[PDB]
Amino acid sequence: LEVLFQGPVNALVSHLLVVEPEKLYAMLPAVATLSDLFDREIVVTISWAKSIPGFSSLSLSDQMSVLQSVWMEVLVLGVAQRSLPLQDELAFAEDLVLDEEGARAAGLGELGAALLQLVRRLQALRLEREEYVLLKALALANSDSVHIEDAEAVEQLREALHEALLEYEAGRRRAGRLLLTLPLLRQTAGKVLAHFYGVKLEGKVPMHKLFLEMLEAM
Amino acid sequence: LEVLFQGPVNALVSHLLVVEPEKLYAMLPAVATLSDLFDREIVVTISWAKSIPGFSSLSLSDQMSVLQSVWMEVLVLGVAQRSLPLQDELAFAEDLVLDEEGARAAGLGELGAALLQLVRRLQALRLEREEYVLLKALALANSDSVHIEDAEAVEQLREALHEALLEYEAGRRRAGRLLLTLPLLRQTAGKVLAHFYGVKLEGKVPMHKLFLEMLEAM
Amino acid sequence: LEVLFQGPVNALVSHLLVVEPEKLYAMLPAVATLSDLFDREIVVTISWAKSIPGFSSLSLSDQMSVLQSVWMEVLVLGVAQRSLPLQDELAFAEDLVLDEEGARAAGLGELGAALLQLVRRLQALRLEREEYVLLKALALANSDSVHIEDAEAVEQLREALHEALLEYEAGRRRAGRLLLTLPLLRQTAGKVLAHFYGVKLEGKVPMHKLFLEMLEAM
Amino acid sequence: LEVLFQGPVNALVSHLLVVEPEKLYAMLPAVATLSDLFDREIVVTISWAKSIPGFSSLSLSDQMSVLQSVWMEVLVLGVAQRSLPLQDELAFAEDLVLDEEGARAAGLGELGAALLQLVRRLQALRLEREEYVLLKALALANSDSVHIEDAEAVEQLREALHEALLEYEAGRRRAGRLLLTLPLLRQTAGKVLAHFYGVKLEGKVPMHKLFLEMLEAM
Amino acid sequence: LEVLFQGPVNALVSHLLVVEPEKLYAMLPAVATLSDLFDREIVVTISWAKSIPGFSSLSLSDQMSVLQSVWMEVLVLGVAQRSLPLQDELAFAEDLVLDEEGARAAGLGELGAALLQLVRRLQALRLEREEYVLLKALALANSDSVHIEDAEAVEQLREALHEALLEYEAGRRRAGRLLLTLPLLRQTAGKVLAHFYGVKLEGKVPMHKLFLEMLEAM
Amino acid sequence: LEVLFQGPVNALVSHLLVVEPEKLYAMLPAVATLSDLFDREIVVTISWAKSIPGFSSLSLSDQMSVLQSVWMEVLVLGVAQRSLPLQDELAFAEDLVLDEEGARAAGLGELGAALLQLVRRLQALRLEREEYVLLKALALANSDSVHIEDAEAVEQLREALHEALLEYEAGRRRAGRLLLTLPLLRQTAGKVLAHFYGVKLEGKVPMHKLFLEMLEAM
Ligand SMILES: Cc1ccc(-n2cc(CNCC3CCCCC3)c3ccccc32)cc1
Ligand SMILES: Cc1ccc(-n2cc(CNCC3CCCCC3)c3ccccc32)cc1
Ligand SMILES: Cc1ccc(-n2cc(CNCC3CCCCC3)c3ccccc32)cc1
Ligand SMILES: Cc1ccc(-n2cc(CNCC3CCCCC3)c3ccccc32)cc1
Ligand SMILES: Cc1ccc(-n2cc(CNCC3CCCCC3)c3ccccc32)cc1
Ligand SMILES: Cc1ccc(-n2cc(CNCC3CCCCC3)c3ccccc32)cc1
Repeated sequence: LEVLFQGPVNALVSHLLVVEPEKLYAMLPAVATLSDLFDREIVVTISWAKSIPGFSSLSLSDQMSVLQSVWMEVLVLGVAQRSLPLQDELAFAEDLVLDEEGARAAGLGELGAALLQLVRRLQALRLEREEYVLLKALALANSDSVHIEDAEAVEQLREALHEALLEYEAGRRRAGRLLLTLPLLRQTAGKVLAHFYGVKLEGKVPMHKLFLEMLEAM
Repeated sequence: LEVLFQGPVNALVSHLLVVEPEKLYAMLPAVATLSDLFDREIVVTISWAKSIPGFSSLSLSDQMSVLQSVWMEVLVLGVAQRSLPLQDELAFAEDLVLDEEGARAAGLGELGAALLQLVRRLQALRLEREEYVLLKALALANSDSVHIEDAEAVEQLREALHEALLEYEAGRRRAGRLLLTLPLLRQTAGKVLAHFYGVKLEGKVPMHKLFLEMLEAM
Repeated sequence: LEVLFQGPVNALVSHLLVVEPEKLYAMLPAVATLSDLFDREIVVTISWAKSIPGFSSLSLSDQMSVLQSVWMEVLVLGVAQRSLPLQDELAFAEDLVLDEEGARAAGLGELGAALLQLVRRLQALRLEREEYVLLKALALANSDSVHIEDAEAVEQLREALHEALLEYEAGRRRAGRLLLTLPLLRQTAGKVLAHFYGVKLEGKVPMHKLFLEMLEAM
Repeated sequence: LEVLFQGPVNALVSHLLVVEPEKLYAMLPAVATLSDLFDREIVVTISWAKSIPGFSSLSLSDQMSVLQSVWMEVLVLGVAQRSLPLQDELAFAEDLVLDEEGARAAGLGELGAALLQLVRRLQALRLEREEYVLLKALALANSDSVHIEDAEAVEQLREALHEALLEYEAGRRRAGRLLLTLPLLRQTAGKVLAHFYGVKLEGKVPMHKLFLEMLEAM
Repeated sequence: LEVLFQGPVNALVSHLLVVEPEKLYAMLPAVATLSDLFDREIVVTISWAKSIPGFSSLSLSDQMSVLQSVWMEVLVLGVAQRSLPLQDELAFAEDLVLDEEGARAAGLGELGAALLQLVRRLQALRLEREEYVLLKALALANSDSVHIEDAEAVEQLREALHEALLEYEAGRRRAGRLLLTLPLLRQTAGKVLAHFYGVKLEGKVPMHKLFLEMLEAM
Repeated sequence: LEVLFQGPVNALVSHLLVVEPEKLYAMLPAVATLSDLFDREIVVTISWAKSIPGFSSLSLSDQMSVLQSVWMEVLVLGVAQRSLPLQDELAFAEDLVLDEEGARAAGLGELGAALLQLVRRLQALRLEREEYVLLKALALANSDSVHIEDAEAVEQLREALHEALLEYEAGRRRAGRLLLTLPLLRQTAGKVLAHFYGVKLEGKVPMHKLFLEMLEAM
């Protein structure tokens, strides 16, 4: 899929819109149902990552290390986009919209406040559907994992996705305004991750679940 | 000092180079003397922020909230800059250069690894002194404190410093490459901050030390 | 208001009864409503402290340090007094009376047990309205903050409030019986504070909220 | 030994001075030898409590509950007393005097600061050996354990020791000034206790060590 | 009761079935009611332990140390047996059967998953009522407490209970298949114990409650 | 290698003795060099497991899940075996023998106590080299990972290794005495594992290191 880096950006952007995960439903929900949602959020994030141009050109160890470090940034950014046309509320699924009271009552502690701060930041910018999928693929390529063996290759992927974002905005402040929301994206994803490490849902460390599903898809 | 935003970028950049904190010595060093260093690092980070064009024109409450959230990012970025012409070592002071073994022996736990990861990232870019002081003022203005009242006024400061960094690079990928290191900068400063919260050196919470010093300078 | 230290104690005691915070209502309550209550508990504790004779004669840094260390002892003691005419229940607001089951179900963990132990201690003494306001002003002046610069001045304030309590009980075991409940008051307030640090309600460290409101009133 | 409560205070005070634990040496010291010291500190605190007039006349369950809650207050107060004629240093043993740098190097974290704050407080009072041993027996009797069955019987012990301290000072502000240092004593002992719980020296919870030794002496 | 070690195993096994704790009811339940259940689970485990042949032949200090280390393994194994004839559910009391959703909603965090893993292990073996009571008495005698003074005596008790289990299965893989579930039993009991340490129900450390009740029965 | 399960136990035992990891040297040692040792311990534990008859015939996901849960049990048991002919000391490497004081100074906290308790337990049995390698392969097969798909296939491996240990002891209490040390082995390895999770050496979670190395060898 690296031919998409060689061609014009429009076909890359459209590929990214087509590889967007299928909208997920939760079916107030019981924890069993939220656990099922989480499980499918993991599978979906992995199959998506495999369809990012360049990602599969990294070795399996670096593909895993990259995903461990940023898989929750991909999810959080998904939740944040779907929540832009909303006010003080978060779209955790197609049939699950929760304010800060419903977030904490659904068992997410104080993550609502952290996620809404990220939403407001993206809302202050009129984040387009096309930018969102360029920003999301770039957040994945911007991994800073200490476990990465081939750094050059990861750097190359990120430069290409950076270029792609510049080539989109071309045909200069706009590109940077989106990148400047990335520090908060990482910080908010670390908070979500730390929450679910603490919960340890059904006896399972999130890291341990991600590795096994990455192993199935790799 | 906002007359520096309406002029040519050269006068702003040299002003930022002029308001850099005075080089700090530690005088292997005893904790007492490292405590003293930390105490002086706090003081100089505050007087420096006071000299950032725009900052002083926020309300005192927003100035404190901004600094609490990013004061350690400003510190960490200082340390990483002075470490660019080094290999696997960190310049914590003019007379304190420690490798990862020395970092952990001096009582910084595993932060050495976290700080080197950030150093490498800045080294893979040939980061220049002028880019550094613009990135540093932009890190301060990119605060995401939940305690911020006037978000429009913070955004405005952030935009002007973003513009100023764009105007520096003008006279397209360069500015964005520097911005893409900001998420790791936030993450690394959060680790450092959490370290010192847990240490609670001399019975004192770093937050409680910062506020009192901010008080005196405001 | 230090003229109240020079005159007879009766006018000091009546001043303390008049500067007592206005009774607060919660309106089983949603967390948003409990968060609102907490926010107003902070504002109210600050304006009260400013009306304690002597407190404003300390420098702003010592006023803040003193309040950080004891603001929750002031609140806890408020809750405890209002709960003396009750049995195994706590008056958290005018319209919020909770037993140990309602305390834990309102999200206070096991703080109910800690607060009821303090209540029983004060109940075993028939704590008068007048003693309560002398004991409360004395708990504030008895701060042991490591951040206090002018210790002598804090010591002076506490000696005066101690005298005032002795001058009240005069016109010797009675005064000490009240002071001997102070260790448990501090311990119970530390527990409450540690709870709310853990909760980190809406992304906010209690310390960080107190400093900003102290900044508004100072 | 309750015949000492019906007589003149002089016979009680000299009895308290006589039942002081024998001065302890540590023999910079290795952890093994500091572990040995701690082990002996526990033993002597128990035999001392056994010799407090009143204590032995509680049920065994209330004696254990009382000691668990305040055994470290008794220890800490010993250390602070022996440190009164010192400056910025603590007498942990007859042959172990450590400043704050030595305290942290010997593995006590930041407790040195907490203990010095308490020392200063006792030093600002010209605390006398006779006042010290009365305050110490009164700290023990001021327990607030949730596990206490006979609260009336604990209260009675506490009242008698309060009275005895009043009768000592008689033959008005002096007794109250000593009582006002008790909240910091509790707070400091809780910090020390939490330190050693987290260390869990040789696999052993301090609570579990105290109970077994209390068992042997009961 | 060591005559039961000298006679034939059938009388030992029948003694163990007769000293089994009386079935407990909870009466979805309020926490007060679950707290009452817990309190009675402690009393019952202690009186049971005193009726294990050999246990009382250990000194009081070793009886306590042994019980502290394994009392929750005894409870957990009780819960697990009663749950063998169930599917994905746990019998916490006679009138309390909860699945993983009801376990977490009753306030047990993720202990349901840990307890069901232990149940499945015991179910894969058709654990008999007679084996269960031999396995339970052997888990108690298999204590690995660092506080045990007379190790030989504890070792002797465990060897006898091991023999007894071999003499039962005689009149070789069967005995070991049961012993191989013991590592998971300890691990699951440590998890339960750590949960209740964190909860600190009504201000009480489980260890501190067990010691006082052991003191009543000893 | 399952042809070793259908033959006489002698060929299996000598195969287990042959696939023992090559003796490891550390070269008081610097953390860097202890980090290097740990890195090599992980590698050899993986290649060893690959050589356990049965293991390689699980799916890759079950192989990883099994190893994650018991890799540290395998390590710990190695260290305890090499420590049998020592007193109050542990052989962490061929050139690293540390007592409890040295263990804590080398940065292992209080794990020395936990490991010696396990050593004593194995020493009270005259544990032989042949029993050790069978117990070690059986510890691996006794995994209780919640992530295990094919529980029947793990059970089968476990049964065969149990049988093999029974067949070794044949050619009745001996096998069971070795199995009764497994609960302490799990508990001790969990403590060690939790230590290194908290240390997070060089920014790396042990789980994340194991998975990547497992990846390479699979
Ligand atoms: C115990 C417990 C189990 C499951 C969940 N839980 C799990 C999910 C799935 N989504 C995980 C993240 C949520 C934050 C944004 C990035 C993805 C969810 C969604 C909504 C409410 C709850 C909830 C929360 C708590
Ligand atoms: C107990 C203790 C006291 C003091 C310190 N300690 C404190 C400092 C001061 N600088 C703080 C940060 C260091 C990381 C990069 C951003 C600034 C320092 C510098 C070098 C070694 C140690 C050390 C560490 C531990
Ligand atoms: C998540 C969460 C949000 C808010 C609260 N919460 C906050 C308050 C306000 N009072 C704070 C302290 C409570 C203990 C006594 C000293 C003052 C309150 C009052 C009653 C119930 C709950 C509750 C608790 C938990
Ligand atoms: C691992 C470790 C083992 C032992 C100790 N350690 C143990 C003691 C014994 N005294 C305990 C308290 C010390 C604080 C005041 C109340 C009594 C001690 C004394 C001096 C230095 C160290 C140290 C600290 C750390
Ligand atoms: C706050 C809180 C109070 C009380 C309880 N709580 C306490 C018990 C009593 N049993 C304790 C263990 C439970 C796990 C298996 C071994 C025994 C119980 C039983 C069922 C649900 C809850 C619950 C849980 C949480
Ligand atoms: C910071 C730090 C780095 C490395 C180590 N550290 C790491 C190792 C390697 N072995 C890990 C376990 C040790 C306990 C028994 C099972 C294997 C080791 C060996 C001896 C001393 C220290 C030490 C400890 C602490």
